[PDB]
Amino acid sequence: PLLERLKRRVVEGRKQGLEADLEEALKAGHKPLDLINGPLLAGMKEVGDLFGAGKMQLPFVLQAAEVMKRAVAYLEPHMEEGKGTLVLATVKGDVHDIGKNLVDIILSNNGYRVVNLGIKVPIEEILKAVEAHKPHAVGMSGLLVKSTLVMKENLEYMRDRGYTLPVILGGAALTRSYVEELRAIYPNVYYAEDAFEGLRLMEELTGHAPPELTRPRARPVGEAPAVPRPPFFGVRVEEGLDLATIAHYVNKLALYRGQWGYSRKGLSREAWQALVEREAEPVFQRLLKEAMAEGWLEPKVLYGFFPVAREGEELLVFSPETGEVLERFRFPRQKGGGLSLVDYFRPRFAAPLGDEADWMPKEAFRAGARDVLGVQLVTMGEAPSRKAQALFASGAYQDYLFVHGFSVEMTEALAEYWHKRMRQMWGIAHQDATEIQKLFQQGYQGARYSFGYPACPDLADQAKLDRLMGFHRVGVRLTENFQLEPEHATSALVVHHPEARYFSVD
Amino acid sequence: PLLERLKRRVVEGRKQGLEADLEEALKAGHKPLDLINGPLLAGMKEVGDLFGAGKMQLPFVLQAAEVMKRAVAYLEPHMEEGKGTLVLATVKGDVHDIGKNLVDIILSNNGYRVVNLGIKVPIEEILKAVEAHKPHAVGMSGLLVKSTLVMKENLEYMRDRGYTLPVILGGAALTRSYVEELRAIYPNVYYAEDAFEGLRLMEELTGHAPPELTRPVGEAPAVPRPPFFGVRVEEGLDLATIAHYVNKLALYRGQWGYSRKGLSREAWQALVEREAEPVFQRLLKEAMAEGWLEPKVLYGFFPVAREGEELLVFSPETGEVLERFRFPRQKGGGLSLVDYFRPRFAAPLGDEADWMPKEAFRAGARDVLGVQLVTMGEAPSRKAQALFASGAYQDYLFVHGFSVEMTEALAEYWHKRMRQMWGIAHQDATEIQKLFQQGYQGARYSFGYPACPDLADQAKLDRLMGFHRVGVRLTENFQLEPEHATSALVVHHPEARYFSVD
Amino acid sequence: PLLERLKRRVVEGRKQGLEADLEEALKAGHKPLDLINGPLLAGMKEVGDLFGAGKMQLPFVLQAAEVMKRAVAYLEPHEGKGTLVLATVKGDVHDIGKNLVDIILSNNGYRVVNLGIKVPIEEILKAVEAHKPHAVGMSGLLVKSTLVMKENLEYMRDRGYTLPVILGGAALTRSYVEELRAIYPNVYYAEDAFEGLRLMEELTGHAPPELTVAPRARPVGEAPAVPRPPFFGVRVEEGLDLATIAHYVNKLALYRGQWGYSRKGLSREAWQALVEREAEPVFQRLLKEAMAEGWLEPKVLYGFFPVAREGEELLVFSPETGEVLERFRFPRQKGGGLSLVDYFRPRFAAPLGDEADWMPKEAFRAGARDVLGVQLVTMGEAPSRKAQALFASGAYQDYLFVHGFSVEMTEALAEYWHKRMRQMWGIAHQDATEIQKLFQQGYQGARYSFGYPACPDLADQAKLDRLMGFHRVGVRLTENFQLEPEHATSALVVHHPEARYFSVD
Repeated sequence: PLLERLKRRVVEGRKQGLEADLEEALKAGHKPLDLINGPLLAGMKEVGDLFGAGKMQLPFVLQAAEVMKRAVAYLEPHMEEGKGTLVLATVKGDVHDIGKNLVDIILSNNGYRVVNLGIKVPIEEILKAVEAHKPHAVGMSGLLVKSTLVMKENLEYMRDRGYTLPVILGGAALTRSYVEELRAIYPNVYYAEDAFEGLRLMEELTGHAPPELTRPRARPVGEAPAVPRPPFFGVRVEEGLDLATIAHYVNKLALYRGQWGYSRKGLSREAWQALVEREAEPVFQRLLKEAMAEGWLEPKVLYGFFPVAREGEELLVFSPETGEVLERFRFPRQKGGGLSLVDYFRPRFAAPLGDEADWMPKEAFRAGARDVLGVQLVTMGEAPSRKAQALFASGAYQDYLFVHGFSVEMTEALAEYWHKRMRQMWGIAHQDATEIQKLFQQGYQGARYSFGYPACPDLADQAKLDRLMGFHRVGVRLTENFQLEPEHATSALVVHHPEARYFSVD
Repeated sequence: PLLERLKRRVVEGRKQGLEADLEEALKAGHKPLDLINGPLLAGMKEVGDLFGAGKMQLPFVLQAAEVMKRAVAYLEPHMEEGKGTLVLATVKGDVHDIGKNLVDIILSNNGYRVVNLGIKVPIEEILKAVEAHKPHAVGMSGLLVKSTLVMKENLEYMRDRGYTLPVILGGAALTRSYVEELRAIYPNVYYAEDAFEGLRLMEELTGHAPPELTRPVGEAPAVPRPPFFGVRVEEGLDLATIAHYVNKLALYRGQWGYSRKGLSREAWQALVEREAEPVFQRLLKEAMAEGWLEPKVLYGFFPVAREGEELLVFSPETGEVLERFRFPRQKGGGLSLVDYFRPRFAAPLGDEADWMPKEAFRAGARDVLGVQLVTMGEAPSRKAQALFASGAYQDYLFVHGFSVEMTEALAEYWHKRMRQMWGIAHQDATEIQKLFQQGYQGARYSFGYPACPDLADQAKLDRLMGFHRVGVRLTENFQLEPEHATSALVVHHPEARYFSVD
Repeated sequence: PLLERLKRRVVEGRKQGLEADLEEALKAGHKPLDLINGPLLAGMKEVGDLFGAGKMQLPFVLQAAEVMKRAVAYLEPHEGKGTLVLATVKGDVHDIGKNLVDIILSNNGYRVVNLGIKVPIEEILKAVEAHKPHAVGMSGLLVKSTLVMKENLEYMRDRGYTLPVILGGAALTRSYVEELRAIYPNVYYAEDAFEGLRLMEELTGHAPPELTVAPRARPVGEAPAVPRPPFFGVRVEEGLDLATIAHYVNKLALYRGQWGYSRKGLSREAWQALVEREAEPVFQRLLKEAMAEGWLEPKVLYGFFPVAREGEELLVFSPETGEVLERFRFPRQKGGGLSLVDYFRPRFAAPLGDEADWMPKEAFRAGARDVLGVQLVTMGEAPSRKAQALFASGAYQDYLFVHGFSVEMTEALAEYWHKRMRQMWGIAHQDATEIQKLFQQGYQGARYSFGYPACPDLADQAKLDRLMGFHRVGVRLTENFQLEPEHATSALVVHHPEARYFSVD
């Protein structure tokens, strides 16, 4: 009756009057340990089952996790180990902790001890924690292909040093079949698609569940009608940036679905329209207002234009002062010799289309530059990472998810806004829509390409952009895996060519 | 009884019901002259004695001076001169009148006639006022060393033309011993440290007392890339943002003259919260609404290089050497400002050949120097002069000091902005109390500081930047007009710091 | 003899008959190169050794250099020891020291690239990259030129040069160049051309490394009057008599100082012989030739201004408006002795006699109580043009003679015009009857030229240029404030009867 109420309080996620009910339980015969192991955990189990069915959204799971967190905190003085220990780390060179920290929340509030070592953790630091704590498994996380090769190298090191403990790998670029191939290196390695697979693996490994998981041709790219003149050549900084203006360019469906994990599949269209207006849209307004007042988004842009030319399959970047070739980008071509990014750039020493010899930088034009490439790096600073880490540490799990996702999509909004500003500076903006819904058709002249996209997939090519721009100027650095630190930061090549578009290689 | 009340009204500084008491005094046998010379002056004397003891703050002295000002103004119709006449001037090329105008307030409200000629007054204009008014003394004021050499030249001129009347000198750079040496030129010359020494001298000279009183840098890890090369303007800055960067202890103690000497730490904490902090909030709010602070910035970055003991500034268009700064060295060949700059034609640290302006790099530029000039416009000078003219002496001191420290706050704020633009801000403090002194990469050196004391070097900065673009000019003594204005060199080098030559 | 005769012909310095002897040497076995490297150079080396001893005068060294010059010129129709880039520094007009280094090094076998006068460091180093020399040679007279040499070394070290730099100059000492090795390690001092030869021989690899109660002046009282000038302002005088100017030459300054005839290595009988035989005939020849051909062009810019002392400054007032145009600050002797300002009446001081009657009205009302004479004299660009023609054609002895003559005739013109200023001013009446007595300073007042101890700052010539307009007699100031052309000098002319020459130290 009371125990059913405490079990309901987890599932529905009802904070207010929890401490009154727990106080009544202990004086009516029940022990603090039996409340945690009995009704509070039983609710947390059914939260995970409802997520497996597709009946419960991810923000309500973290609201359920918060009730368990508060329930244990109030029961800590009165009590007078857990199911098992997990060492958990994002791999060397990798800055992304959202996937990992969701694994920390679900496993901790399902009873397991979780040692979270943080981001950019070398294998030596990981295995020092293995010997200190003596866990039932290690958990390794990483976003992109370079991080997956660090995971491989960590397994090579682990097999060589003589470890045989279970290793759980999670990652976007990582697939199930690739982890099966890594069992050539390290036999006791397992793939986890999400946190709840990580929970199943740990239950199977520790001995609380039976072993099942642990068992045509493209149209020709012509000449552009002109090469447009930029306002300047070089790279410049913009800092005075209005967050209310930036907020207008957010992909709200990418925020609400992609980052926060509200869903239309397990609900009706009436309940979707309700869920956005009731829950999601008020959080957006709250975070925007709070971010303006407190100042935990710090919008900055490093932007510029360089004289360029195609030579062969390479794009050459020339110095606007000296005309010396600073960098060479080689982009991949589609199979059967289709489209490449270099097809949008004019050949070196080619006959000018109009009056580009009047305004192209003198030495770069004499060295053969016949085109211009826009470059932008945008960031919201280290401040949103600092704010999210404070919310995580204090145990506000729902607000951690909300602030992380908001910070991701506000950085993308700043990239969208600045791309529009680059087009206006360019003189290619006059075919844009004034309103933002039409920009999600890609309704403008040219395109924006981030490194890691299909048409320019090598994240190493960010290093060339850093040498050209100087990422330090807006507080941004590259890791050993060429990811941007802090994570709320994204760079792009900006292409004027009217035929330019997104395309894949396969 | 009534005369004790009028004497109390000066000392405590009680305005309301003064006019009623003075009306009662004249119909009870007392003449208007004897009220001024008797009880009203007796209060003003004891105000000065309490200041000598360290028992009374400077704002309350000016509140006491206001009571005398109103008392004389109401007694002007009932009369149809004074203890003596003073001609008073800030010297040619000099813009600073706070020291002078405090001498005007104390001497005027101690009975003396004061002819205030204003700022930038040549000796010919001073001596025309001497012949018109026939004073007991001349008063000459000036801030820095170039102004003291104008004072010397004025004394040479005066001795040669055959004047022998007393000359009172005041100034920051002026010392007691230097004025004693100027008696080789002009025997009747006297030093005044403050207004009350000026009062003692005038009392002695006019015949109430006997005549004389007197008295190892390594390489930087990189050269950072600036946002641009050249100069830009920023206008319409947020005064509420600027207000956060004020040195409040420099305002409250340094400019306004509240003190912890003579009081307890309980009464200090009271005095700040009760009196000082409400004046700050009142002046800030009023300055925003009325618009008597006009925050403007002229700022820029230039390609530079060290050759010997000179810093060369190169054109970002042509690469021609525009200006050469020679900075002083510490005694026994210690630190100089040039030690923070890379040598001309020196081997690049990283990629500076790629982005440094082409001709300046070919002419040998290997480094970048930030420059800023900040101002609050002529508007605060105009506002202070209106408060002075109408007789609100306490509000004159408050608005002057506020205007000085808000200009310095704007310099502090913009230095932070220069660091953010330059890419060197990521070691800055989250709080503003840490920003005073170091707490950031590099340093800001204003002309007239110990590390670069020659005010002539501002002329080179004016030719580079164009000070006229934000309403600022240089005088014959190279001071910035209007006075609520300061320029600095901004140095990126992480080992940069404040130092003296001596 | 064979080849001892050609070696003798350089040393004793007999030009005419050389081509016959050189023709006889070839076809008796000897090659043209071996004659130059063997006996002709051997004589040129012993000429320099005799000059080091003090046994041979400098005119005979250049006569010996001429024999080598003609010997090589005749052997030109049918490389050397090393290359030298040679320049007088930016702002400096004096090339006699440099051009003597050019004569001795060229006739000792070395290639000399003479860049000329007022050469910036960028122009010097363009010649370094073109010719690829074994050393650079930098020349300059006065202290401002030595600071340009310092700045050139700073620039050179910074741009990454390490090739030997030889400095020569009057203001330069040996210890100062040792201190410049803090800036540029491979820098060397050369006292004369023969030290420059030794350095170059060592650098090029033809010699081993060795080089590589104070008495107090009387108080200045008031003058008996301020004399009235002919006018206030500035005027030009041209077409002066060179025969008249010739009378005022310091012959001992010409013969010893400029031409380099000497005693000490000779007796007093041989001195009296050497003046009468060699020196005095050259003076008469150059004077007569200068009159006929016209390669001295004597010109004067001269004037008088209302002045007054204020403090340690002399103020110059406008004779039209009475505005203070310029302020001159002169140095004082140690222990507060004499200064040039002590000869000028104080500003606003009580008139001595009738000066209020004739002093310009506004300048007197602004406080002018005294008058300052100013003169700038020149012999034109013509003597520089004449000397350069003698140098180019290879008449090295006549180059030295015409240079020295031109220097001392300009000083003579300054002496003559000072006398004329005294006559115009009304202070000439008690002048010296003879010119020997004029060297004892037997006249009223004194003449102070810029660079002398009483007014040493050459910057103060700029004030005089703004007043007078130096362009009126073809004269300009350089960035080092030297007068271009070099045969030109300015002076302040002081009426005061107690005025005299004094040093500061």
